[PDB]
Amino acid sequence: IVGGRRARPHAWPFMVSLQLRGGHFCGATLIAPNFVMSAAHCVANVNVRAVRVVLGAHNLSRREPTRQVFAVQRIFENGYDPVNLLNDIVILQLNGSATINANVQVAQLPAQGRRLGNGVQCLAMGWGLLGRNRGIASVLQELNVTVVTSLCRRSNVCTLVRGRQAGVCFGDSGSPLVCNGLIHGIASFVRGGCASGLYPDAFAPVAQFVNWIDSIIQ
Ligand SMILES: *[C@@H]1O[C@H](CO[C@@H]2O[C@@H](C)[C@@H](O)[C@@H](O)[C@@H]2O)[C@@H](O[C@@H]2O[C@H](CO)[C@@H](O)[C@H](O)[C@H]2NC(C)=O)[C@H](O)[C@H]1NC(C)=O
Ligand SMILES: CC1=C(C#N)[C@@H](c2ccc(C#N)cc2S(C)(=O)=O)NC(=O)N1c1cccc(C(F)(F)F)c1
Ligand SMILES: *[C@@H]1O[C@H](CO[C@@H]2O[C@@H](C)[C@@H](O)[C@@H](O)[C@@H]2O)[C@@H](O)[C@H](O)[C@H]1NC(C)=O
Repeated sequence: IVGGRRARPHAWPFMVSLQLRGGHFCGATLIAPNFVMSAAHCVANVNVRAVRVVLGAHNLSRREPTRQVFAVQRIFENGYDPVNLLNDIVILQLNGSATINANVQVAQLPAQGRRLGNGVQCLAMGWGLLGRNRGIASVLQELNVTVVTSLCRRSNVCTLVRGRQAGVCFGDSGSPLVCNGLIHGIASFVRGGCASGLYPDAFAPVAQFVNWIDSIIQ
């Protein structure tokens, strides 16, 4: 996240860190005790048997007793088409269920088909890069963005921070975009690189996929 701030610890208890060989590589969102969702680009060429799904995290450079760690039992995909920037969404089935508590909670989703208009206020977040020469988050970052339709396909929800250079970056892939308390996005791609100040950021449009998500989580 470029131009963000620290989340208060555990403010977003559905936020997930996907890790390999102890390193964070993408965000995800807890959508049932035993399912997460993320971006398909996050898992395309990954070794999934080795992915660790880390719930209840805040500061990744710390040992944190609030964490719960799962493996991926299987993945569900839905026609990911990267060249056309379509269906950038995967669900990972965990090898058990999370214990729900203060730090680990299942997110809420919009209705199938809900579109958000221009100007809707949302929050992005993640443990990605902080931008050119400013390192990487330890602590989960968050960022106020605004929904925009200009320079955005209908197959995305796009957001923009007007008047300053801010947005999602590498490592924020797969993280939720929360709008009116619901997960309307999954961080998918950037245009003009991170925080161009020119092009909106693009998220996989979760509301286009709720039927598919429900078909898996019930
Ligand atoms: C910046 O964002 C916060 C949080 O946004 C709200 O909560 C997110 C998780 C998501 O649901 C967003 O769509 C929501 O907008 C804003 O805080 C809200 O501010 C209003 C009063 O302005 C208040 O009644 C709410 O309780 C606040 N919600 C929370 C969780 O704090 C904040 O206003 C945004 N700021 C700007 C300048 O855009
Ligand atoms: C991490 C990343 C890529 C990969 N792999 C890549 C990409 C992302 C999504 C999609 C789709 N749909 C396709 C690609 S690509 C370049 O075809 O492989 N393009 C892209 O911009 N990024 C990327 C970089 C910075 C932030 C983000 C995100 F998700 F946070 F928005 C994504
Ligand atoms: C579920 O998986 C947990 C984590 O397994 C560990 O991480 C995976 C990715 C591999 O790296 C593996 O070697 C590790 O064991 C376990 O600690 C946990 O008990 C498992 N839960 C089950 C089977 O219910």
